[PDB]
Amino acid sequence: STGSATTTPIDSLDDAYITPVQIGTPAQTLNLDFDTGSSDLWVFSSETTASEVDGQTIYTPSKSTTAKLLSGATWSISYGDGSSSSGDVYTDTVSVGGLTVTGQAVESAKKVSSSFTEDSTIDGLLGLAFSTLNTVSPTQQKTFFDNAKASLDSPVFTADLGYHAPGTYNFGFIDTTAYTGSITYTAVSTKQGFWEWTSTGYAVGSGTFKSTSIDGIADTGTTLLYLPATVVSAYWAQVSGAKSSSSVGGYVFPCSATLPSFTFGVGSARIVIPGDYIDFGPISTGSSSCFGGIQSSAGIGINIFGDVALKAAFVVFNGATTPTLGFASK
Repeated sequence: STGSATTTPIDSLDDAYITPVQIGTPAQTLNLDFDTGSSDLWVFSSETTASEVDGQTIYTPSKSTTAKLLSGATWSISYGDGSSSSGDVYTDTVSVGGLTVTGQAVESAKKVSSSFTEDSTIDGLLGLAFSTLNTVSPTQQKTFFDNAKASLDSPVFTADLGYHAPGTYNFGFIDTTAYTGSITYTAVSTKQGFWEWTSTGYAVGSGTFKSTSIDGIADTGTTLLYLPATVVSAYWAQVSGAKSSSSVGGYVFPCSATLPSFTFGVGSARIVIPGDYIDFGPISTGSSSCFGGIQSSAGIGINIFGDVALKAAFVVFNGATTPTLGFASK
């Protein structure tokens, strides 16, 4: 089997991407944030504290003839941005782009933190990291991809995120029309539960490539590109007036600037992020200070190849017995 679904930016900055997902019988369609950096499929629901719902579409398990309470199971998750959610668990039928999994754990939120409530466009998350990170207790649950894998024509999914435009998540096949050149595959460590890999270096603008190993994670659920402070300083030094602002929380730059590109290495291959992809707009409405799309990971503990990086590539998440990642230009 295969599946193919369009993913759409939630706003004009590409802060996140939403993909329609059918849950239950009859189908209830929710727009979920596909997140290769976590492993829980959770949704706003009829169980979510009412004051914490503000415009999201909810899953109502009592209206699904295939929903079953997973007795005794609870979940609770905290994300790197400080947001969180928790609740109980149902199993139900879940379909993405024509690919159907029966018995998928659908984690129903009883509580969500303020950032989730405040974002009316995201009805929940669909985790695509390794199932070892799934938070369901006392019986850990499998991701949608893990449950689908055996049925897929090939045990892969691909992320093709757009810049200020829709893109595609495919399951079970590699669309050879969706990228240019060849796909370069690189090794993955699953030891932390992430799609963790090692970039071979970087360049800023038309500058020379610096060969250096950068371990990080391919994370569709993180907006920006978080890299070591040395790399980030070298990038922003090429932008007149750019500075790191403790009060804003990262590098800012004059909105009048034209940003240089940023290149990252995948083996001997190179992925070029155009400068425009690194502009996240005014820090507050009407400001002439703009927020940068490349930020230091120094306070995180891990480097994160988020959407800024991934949207410059066609990315293969290869879930073969030994997982690997593939990157192609597009």
